[PDB]
Amino acid sequence: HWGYGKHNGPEHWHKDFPIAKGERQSPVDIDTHTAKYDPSLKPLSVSYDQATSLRILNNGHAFNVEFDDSQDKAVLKGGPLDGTYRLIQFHFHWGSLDGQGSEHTVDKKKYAAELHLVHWNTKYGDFGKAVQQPDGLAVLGIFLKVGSAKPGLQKVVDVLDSIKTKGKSADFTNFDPRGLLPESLDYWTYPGSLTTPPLLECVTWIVLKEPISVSSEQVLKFRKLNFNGEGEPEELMVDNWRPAQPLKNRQIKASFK
Ligand SMILES: O=C(O)Cc1cccc([N+](=O)[O-])c1
Ligand SMILES: [Zn+2]
Repeated sequence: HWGYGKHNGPEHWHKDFPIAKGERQSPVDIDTHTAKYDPSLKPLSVSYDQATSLRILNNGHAFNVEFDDSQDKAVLKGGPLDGTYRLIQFHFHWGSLDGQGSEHTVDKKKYAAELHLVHWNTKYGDFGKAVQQPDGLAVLGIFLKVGSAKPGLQKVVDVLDSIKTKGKSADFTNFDPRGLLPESLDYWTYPGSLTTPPLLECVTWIVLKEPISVSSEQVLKFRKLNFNGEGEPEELMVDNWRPAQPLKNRQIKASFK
């Protein structure tokens, strides 16, 4: 099955998921000089005051911080979006070294990591129905750079020892994702896809301009996770990022001058 190795990594995904070579794949390089300011874009509305995290999961590709999405409790709206999108999970992508890890790039710059907050359009009722629609998901992407620690991330880091290997989960209640957000909500937006199989072309991407800072110690604990299951040969969970894909016939719009 798919992964991030030599034999099963991004460059192979198209064999099982031909949409890998589609017209609206993600991530992309954001060319800041050609992304045009769009005055018609709205401020993004991130309403996470009632978010109810439940659990953290090692799915063998990343770890997912999961939310109760059975009511409108943590929603993303505004920005480029029409309607209301409910938070279901967040996860990250990261590198073996601080010089790579992000999926999106900014003028070809790779950040150490990228956080993806995944939301589904309530007009489709559930996640599985939403991913079948071109406006089904809104993913908020946030770059991580290594410097100062992110206090709000530390709860996540400290639980990772308990989900070292694929298929492990742990209770993870009361975690507030507001602690993961940067000061500014300036963003770029474009139409794209999931960045893992099945690579469905269902996402409005909203990539924040301002990275968060995490410490070397924090990212080092991401890199102690394992792709393998308990008791199998250890292969560190690192470089679980898809590289930039062709922009094709897309425009990247900026919310800011
Ligand atoms: O389980 C999976 O890899 C598919 C999936 C599910 C939810 C979000 C995703 N994304 O690319 O942001 C991908
Ligand atoms: Zn992701």
